[PDB]
Amino acid sequence: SKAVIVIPARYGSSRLPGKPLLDIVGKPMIQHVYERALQVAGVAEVWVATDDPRVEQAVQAFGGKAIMTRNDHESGTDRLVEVMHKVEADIYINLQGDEPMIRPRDVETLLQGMRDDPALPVATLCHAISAAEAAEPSTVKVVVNTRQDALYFSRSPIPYPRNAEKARYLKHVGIYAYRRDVLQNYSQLPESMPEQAESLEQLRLMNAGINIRTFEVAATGPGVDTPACLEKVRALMAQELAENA
Amino acid sequence: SKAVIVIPARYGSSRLPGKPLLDIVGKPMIQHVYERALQVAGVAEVWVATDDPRVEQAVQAFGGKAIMTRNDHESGTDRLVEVMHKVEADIYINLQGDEPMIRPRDVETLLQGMRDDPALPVATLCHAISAAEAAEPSTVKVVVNTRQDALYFSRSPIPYPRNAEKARYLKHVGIYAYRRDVLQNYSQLPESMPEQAESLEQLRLMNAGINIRTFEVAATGPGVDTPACLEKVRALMAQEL
Ligand SMILES: Nc1ccn([C@@H]2O[C@H](COP(=O)(O)OP(=O)(O)OP(=O)(O)O)[C@@H](O)[C@H]2O)c(=O)n1
Ligand SMILES: [Mg+2]
Repeated sequence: SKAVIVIPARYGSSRLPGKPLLDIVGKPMIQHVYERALQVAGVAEVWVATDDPRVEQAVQAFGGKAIMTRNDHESGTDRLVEVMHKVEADIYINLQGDEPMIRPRDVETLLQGMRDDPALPVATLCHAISAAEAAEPSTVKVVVNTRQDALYFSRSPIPYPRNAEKARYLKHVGIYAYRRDVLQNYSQLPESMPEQAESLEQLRLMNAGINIRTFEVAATGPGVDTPACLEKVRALMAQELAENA
Repeated sequence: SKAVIVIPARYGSSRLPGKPLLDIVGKPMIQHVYERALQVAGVAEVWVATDDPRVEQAVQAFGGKAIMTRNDHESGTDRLVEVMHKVEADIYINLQGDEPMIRPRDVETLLQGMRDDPALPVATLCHAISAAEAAEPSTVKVVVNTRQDALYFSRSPIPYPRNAEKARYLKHVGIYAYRRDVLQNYSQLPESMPEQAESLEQLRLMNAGINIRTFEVAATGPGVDTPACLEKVRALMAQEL
């Protein structure tokens, strides 16, 4: 059971042009993610999937493996599918190039879940959040059943707070583990109405009846999207370097 | 493949005490529902499950079959579980006693669905509604997949309208078709967090991993909960004559 980690990293960004190359305690953001992916036990290879040569070069500079992909990919899953045809593996894990504070143990939880159930097509992560945070459409909520299988993903607060005291919210952490066969049949999947309405690609899978199991982890670190969150990550990343005893 | 229709009809109601016995164009509400259930092809028996002697007598007065059930049930589903032990069938259909405008063809669509797929445990109905009607917490929304299997039921507008013109909404019509084995294992199912927060009993089923297929029909008539709805249904059923 070979597993590889693919880190999609595209340069072009509106509010942060060249986001993966941003400096954080003296290292390009893309390098922090790569260094952490390497600490995940059970993974044979780690690749960075990009559509820009400036990113491919920055990756080669620190000795990381980069593979150029097409710029016409409408999603990070389409990019993983292209990488899949060239890089062989039974399990592909998709890590976000913009989340430098990822915990290697969290990825291992995901990988172990995939290995403990050969029939599981896709696996993802989630963590508890308060009702106030669930109110934000920018946050993706997930409701699961007893087997921790996702029932639905939405920007609307689910479950609805009819009896508010009983409601417990889960935030979806955008890291996925895909079985090789799911990626082979992916491009043949049609876009669903819920996917297009919510603008959540993972719903394309649910539309086709593909099961997505969601594992719960602790509150993850803040992702880099806005400069206000960047300073916190730089200070949080810095506070982390001088922390041991 | 034997199928029976059970109509849970308790006497009590917070706004309309004695609801099933309320007169509508000359007949108690329960009679309208019973008469329509009899028009559904492929059904072997129609039963009215009640907790009150007054309702039982009224049913027998018009030629209907009635069964006395316990008064300690909090749901019309638990009332159906009690009936399942007394009335043997492969498929049980649960019709609401307060929806006299039910179309017999809509129940046939549901029954046909159960018969076309022996593996299907539960089936229910739905119809399209506007984005406006969907914003209401009192209306239950459902989102389905390609096989029309329900992904989730919520009072929240789902799918969330990020791209408004792409969003299409479905209202859940509260009629169910249950396979016998589902009802036999019902009392063993634990209440779920989503069920308790949303106050939607069908979520107890989804939490257990039981598939619920949703069939789409045309917009349905209103039920009778409040005295305002009762006058509207009376007006409607009158002009339908
Ligand atoms: N404990 C209960 C609750 C409801 N029902 C039945 O379920 C059907 C409609 O559902 P419901 O909306 O729950 O009826 P209500 O009594 O109005 O309950 P609620 O106020 O929660 O809506 C009716 O035929 C009613 O008799 C029942 O048999 N036993
Ligand atoms: Mg009531």
